[PDB]
Amino acid sequence: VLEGAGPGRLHGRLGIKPDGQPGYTRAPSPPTDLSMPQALARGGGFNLYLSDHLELDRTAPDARHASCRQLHYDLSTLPKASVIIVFYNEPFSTLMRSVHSVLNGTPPQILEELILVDDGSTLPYIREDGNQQLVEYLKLLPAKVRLIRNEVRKGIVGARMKGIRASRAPIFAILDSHIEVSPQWLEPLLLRIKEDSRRVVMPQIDGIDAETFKHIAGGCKLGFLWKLMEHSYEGHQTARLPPEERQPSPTDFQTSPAMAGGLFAANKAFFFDVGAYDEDFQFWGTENLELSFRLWQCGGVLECAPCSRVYHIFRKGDSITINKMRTMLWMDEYADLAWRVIGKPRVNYRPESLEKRREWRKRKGCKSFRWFMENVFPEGDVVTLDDVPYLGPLRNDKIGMCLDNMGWASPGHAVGLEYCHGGDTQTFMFFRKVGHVMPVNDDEACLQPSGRLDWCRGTAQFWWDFTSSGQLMFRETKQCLSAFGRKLRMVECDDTDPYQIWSWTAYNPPDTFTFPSV
Ligand SMILES: [Mn+2]
Ligand SMILES: [Mn+2]
Ligand SMILES: [Mn+2]
Repeated sequence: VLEGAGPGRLHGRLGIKPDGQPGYTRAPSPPTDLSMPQALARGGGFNLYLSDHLELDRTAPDARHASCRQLHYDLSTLPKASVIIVFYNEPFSTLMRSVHSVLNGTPPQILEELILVDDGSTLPYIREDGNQQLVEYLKLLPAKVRLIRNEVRKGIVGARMKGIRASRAPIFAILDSHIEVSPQWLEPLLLRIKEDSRRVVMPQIDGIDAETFKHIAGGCKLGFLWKLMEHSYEGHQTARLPPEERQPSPTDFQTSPAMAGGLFAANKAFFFDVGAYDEDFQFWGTENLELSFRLWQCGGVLECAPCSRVYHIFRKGDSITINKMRTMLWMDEYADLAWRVIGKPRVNYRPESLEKRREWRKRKGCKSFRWFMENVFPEGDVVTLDDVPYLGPLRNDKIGMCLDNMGWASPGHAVGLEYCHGGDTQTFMFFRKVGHVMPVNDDEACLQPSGRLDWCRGTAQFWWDFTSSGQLMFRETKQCLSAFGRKLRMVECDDTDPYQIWSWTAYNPPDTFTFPSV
């Protein structure tokens, strides 16, 4: 703690020079004649004119529910933590305001260090061979602020791993490079991990508008879509939770099948013991789901802490497919579904190093993905593959044509009727738990009686029954879909009408999933 430590400046007055002036020249108010789209382009998604005009010691509103402030933490018994902030070409104002925010709002007793990881930035203000603005300014901050560099941009996993391997505290908390904290953001995480070292605890994320920089209030539980990305519990999925967990208290810690932002705190030893990150994940993407799956299956738990809140400025290669293939290692027989949803790709997912993580999985004794679905994410639409009874073409023999979803990538999300070619654009799947008829390449798109695709919702407005006669019956209206006239229209159900009889391939996937060759 430097000179001037008090409430709102727990590490002292930051960024002040020997003569007493701040070490950072704040910009004047943004021009009155400033076009936002250009300003956002110049700022890489941020309003830099405004950010550069705001103070690094910026007050933020307490986003915590009032009840969170009725809690006490004994800082002498909590374990120290190491805050890690990775950044690639983060502008000075947002990076240092993130640092100031943490230092000002984190007691020195529980903050071992603050590690800034430069993941190969190229801006002149950061470079080793640049103008030295950043390094010079760090000299005006507590010595517990460190800077470490990657000479080449590694990506999410590589840069975080370097920061984690460099942290000395028993707990590390990973943040973003464009954040502001609510008060007492860290104390909840430390207390929860001290009581059980196997818990990875995520703060809840509020928002900072990228144009106005207004502070905005942010759920908790996250599922995943078969496109292999996290997705919040929809209304119909929280309705499947036990009644005690549907509407949880704001102070309650709540479990989550999946992580999103990448902001979390963990016991360093347990993190490495449970696999850390798969350091073959390239650039960015999906490392949060592989972590979430592996964590739960190998003895960990993932929790969200609503009394721990961080503001996040939301913005306005061939590695992405690889990252998904490697994540499918942890999905056992369900990878067949995931693999078909992302287009049956055949990439070089680096099989040699993935065998090693498979051998690691057994040696550790991790549980199965079926166990994960039945015990961690039983509210999902697909808990067993038996929940997807049809996958293939929806074909009307009478006219000799198939349902064509190629238009889901067109403004008019109209489903069509075309000669069958067997490609993915003519392949549909059925989720029986919700009656959804979707194309295999998007489980967020659902067939409507309008003959159009729209965003799936777990309601009666998307429920279809596939009858034993072959009819697609919209349950709400009890009408059936007909291909009469090469047009999609709803009609009275009548199993003698061949224009409303469809064939749909049953989905009987193998007991285990074999990876495609390279
Ligand atoms: Mn971010
Ligand atoms: Mn949704
Ligand atoms: Mn549409």
